[PDB]
Amino acid sequence: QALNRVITKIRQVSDLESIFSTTTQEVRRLFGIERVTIYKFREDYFGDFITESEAGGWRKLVGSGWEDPYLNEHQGGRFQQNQPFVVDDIYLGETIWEEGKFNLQKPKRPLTDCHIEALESFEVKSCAVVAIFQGQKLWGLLSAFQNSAPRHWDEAEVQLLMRVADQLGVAIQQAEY
Ligand SMILES: C=CC1=C(C)/C(=C/C2=NC(=C\c3[nH]c(/C=C4\NC(=O)C(C)=C4CC)c(C)c3CCC(=O)O)/C(CCC(=O)O)=C2C)NC1=O
Repeated sequence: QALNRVITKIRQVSDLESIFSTTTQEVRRLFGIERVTIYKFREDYFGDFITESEAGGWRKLVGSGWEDPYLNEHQGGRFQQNQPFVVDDIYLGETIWEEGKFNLQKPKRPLTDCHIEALESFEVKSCAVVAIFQGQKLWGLLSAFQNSAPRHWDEAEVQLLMRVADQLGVAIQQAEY
């Protein structure tokens, strides 16, 4: 039902920029969180923030880039396999995702300190990040951020985010057509 609302809003506009803005706004409102971003990969899997919806008086990320050396060296990393990156608390680590769900038997995996520092540089304290695919080409990332506090991500939220990213990818594909 939440997904149907998002898809309805996405298809009630025509151009890709309106689709991006509506998408980030609707995801941010639905999750009641502080930032949702659409991030576009460059050819080297560095990338730039294209659209954002923020709430709570945070710095704007649109216009800025994040040049992640790991994503560059691994050409998009786990996102080439459409695995999400789910971190309730950037200081405690990621929730293990296996067979399309959380592995509740595994402890959280701490992040590398320079990754944590990059996230701090973007004012992030919690992140759920999923791939945007244009066809089978990895195009970018859809990120849900909490800035003021950790936030618990459940698997239904990550699945929703992935379905929204599917819709974004379809919109990008149709715009490129
Ligand atoms: C909105 C877009 C967005 C980006 C770009 C982003 C960055 C990311 N960097 C990652 C990994 C990632 N990143 C780094 C390290 C760094 N990263 C740096 O920027 C710097 C300076 C370092 C120090 C070398 C490392 C070592 C990893 C591997 C996993 C980890 O150690 O946490 C990951 C996990 C991907 C994976 O594990 O395969 C993401 C999602 N998160 C987002 O939401």
